[PDB]
Amino acid sequence: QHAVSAYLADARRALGSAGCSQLLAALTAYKQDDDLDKVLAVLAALTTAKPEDFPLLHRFSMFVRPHHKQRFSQTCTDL
Amino acid sequence: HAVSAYLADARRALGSAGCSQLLAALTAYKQDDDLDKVLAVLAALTTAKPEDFPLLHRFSMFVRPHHKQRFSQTCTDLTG
Amino acid sequence: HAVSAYLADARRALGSAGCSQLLAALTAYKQDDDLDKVLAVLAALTTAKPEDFPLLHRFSMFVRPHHKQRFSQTCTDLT
Amino acid sequence: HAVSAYLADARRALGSAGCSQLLAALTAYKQDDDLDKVLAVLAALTTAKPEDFPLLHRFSMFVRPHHKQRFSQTCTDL
Amino acid sequence: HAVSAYLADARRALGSAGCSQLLAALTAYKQDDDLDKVLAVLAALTTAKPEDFPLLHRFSMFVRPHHKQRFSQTCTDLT
Amino acid sequence: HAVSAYLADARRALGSAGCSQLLAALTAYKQDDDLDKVLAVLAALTTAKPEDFPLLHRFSMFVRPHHKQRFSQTCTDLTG
Amino acid sequence: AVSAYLADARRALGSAGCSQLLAALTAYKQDDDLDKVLAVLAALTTAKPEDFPLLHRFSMFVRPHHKQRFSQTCTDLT
Repeated sequence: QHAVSAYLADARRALGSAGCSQLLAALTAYKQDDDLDKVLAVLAALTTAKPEDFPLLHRFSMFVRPHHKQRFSQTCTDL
Repeated sequence: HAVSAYLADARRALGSAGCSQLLAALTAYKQDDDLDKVLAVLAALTTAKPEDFPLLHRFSMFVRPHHKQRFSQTCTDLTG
Repeated sequence: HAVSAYLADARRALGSAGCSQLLAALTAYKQDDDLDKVLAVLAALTTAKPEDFPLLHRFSMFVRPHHKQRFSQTCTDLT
Repeated sequence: HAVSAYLADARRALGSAGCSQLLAALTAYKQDDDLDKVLAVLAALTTAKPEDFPLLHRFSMFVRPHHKQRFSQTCTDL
Repeated sequence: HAVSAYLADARRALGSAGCSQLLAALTAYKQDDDLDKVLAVLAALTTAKPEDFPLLHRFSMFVRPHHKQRFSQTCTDLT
Repeated sequence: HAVSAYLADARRALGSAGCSQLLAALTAYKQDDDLDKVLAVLAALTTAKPEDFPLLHRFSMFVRPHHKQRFSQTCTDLTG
Repeated sequence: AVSAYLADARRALGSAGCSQLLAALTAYKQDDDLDKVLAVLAALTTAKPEDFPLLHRFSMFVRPHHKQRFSQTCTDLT
C-alpha cells in the first residue's frame, strides 16, 4: 500500500542520498544475482551503525525473497 | 536449553494436542514468515487463562527480529 | 484440554484456510471486543453445513462474559 | 474450501471494513431470509470496480437454493 | 441512552449510597485510568447476589477500549 | 554406531530435556509415521541456532525411505 | 526504565533536546501543567514518526490524574 515508497523515503532521510543509493544499488544486484549475504552486508553497514536505524534493517524484509526469509532473520538476530 | 524448557512448559500447560498444534504453527511460520497466523494459534492456546500468559510472552524467542516489535504490541493488547 | 480439541475439530472440518480465518477473527475480537464481527466470520464458516453447527455453539468458550447472552441468542436464531 | 477462498478474496479486494459489512449482511440474511437486502449490500461493495464483479457472482454459494435463480439474474443485470 | 438506563438500574439495585460509591469510583477511573481500583468497587457492589451480575457485565460501556481484555478476564474470574 | 554418535551430539547441544523431547518425538514417529509432527519438534530444538543445524540434517538416518525427499526439502527450507 | 528513556531521548533528540525535555519535565513535576509539558514533548518527538515512541513512553512521568488527558493528546497527535 505504498510500503516501498515509504521505505525509500525513510531510507533517504536516515541514510542520506549516497547511502540510499548504495542500498538501492545493492538491492538491484540482489534482485539479479540472488546473493543474500552481499546485500545484507551493505544493509548492515548502513543501518546498524546506530540503534535508532535498526528498523530500516528489519523493514528491508519486504524486498527479501520468500526462500531467503530464514537466513535474513538469522542474520538479523546475530546483528 | 531455553527452548527445551519452553516446550516442557507448553506440553504441561496445554497438553499434548495443544503443544503439537503450537509446534505445527511454529513450523508453518518458519516456512511462510506469516506472523499473524502463528500468533493467532498461540493466542488461542495461551490466553484462555491468565496463568498461561507467560507462554504467550516467552514465545518471543522464536519470533523473527523484524516481527518482534509487532509481537510485543499484540501481546500487550491481549494481556494488558 | 478444551481449546486444543476445538482447534483440532475446526481444522478438520473447515480446512486450514478456514481454521486460520476463524483464529484471525478470534484474535481481532480479543483486541476489539466486537462480537457481531467475530460471529459473522464464524457463521459464514460453520453454518454452511449442519454438521458444522456444533463448532458455532462451542465457540462460546472464547466469548467474553458480557457477550455470552447475546451470543447464545444469535446462535439459537442461526440453528 | 470454497468458503475460505471467497472470504480471503473478499478481505483482500474490499479491505477489512468492507469485508465486515458484507459478512454482517450475510449473518442478517442467514436469520431473516431477505435476499434483496443482502444483495444490496453486496452490490454496493463489489460493483464499484469491474475487477470486483467476480465477488458478486461467487457470493451465490451462500445464497439459499430457493434464491439462487433470482440472485444470478440480478447479478448479471448489474 | 444505554448510560441513563444503566444509572437507573444501578440506583434501583444498589440503592443510593451504593450507586454513589460506584459513580465516585467511575469518576476516578475516568481520570486515573486505574482499572483494578474501579473494578474492585464494582465487584464488591454487584457480585453480592447473582441477580446483580448483569450490572457487572453492563459496566463494560464505561471501560476504555484498551481495558476490555482485562475487564473480561476479571469478569470470568468473578463468575 | 551412527545412532550413538547422534545421541551424544544431541545430548551435548540440546541438553537432557531437549534430547529427551527429541527421542520421545522419534518414538512417536516410529509408531505413527507422521513426519510433520516429528520434524516440528526437531526444527524447534535444532534451528534456534545455526551451530545446531547439523543435528537437523543428520536426523535423516531415522527417516523412513518414503519420507526422505520431503525431509531434505524441509531441512533446506528451514536452514537455506 | 527511566534511564532507558533518557538514553533513547539523548540519542534521538540530541543533548540540547534531551535537556529541553528534562527541563520541561521538572517544570511539570512542580507546576502540574500538562499542556505545557506536552507542548515541549510534541515539538521534539513528533517531528518524525520514528520518534513517536518517545511521546507515548513519556506516560511513565505523568501524574495519575492526568493519564487520560495524556493519552487523548497523544492520539490527537498520532
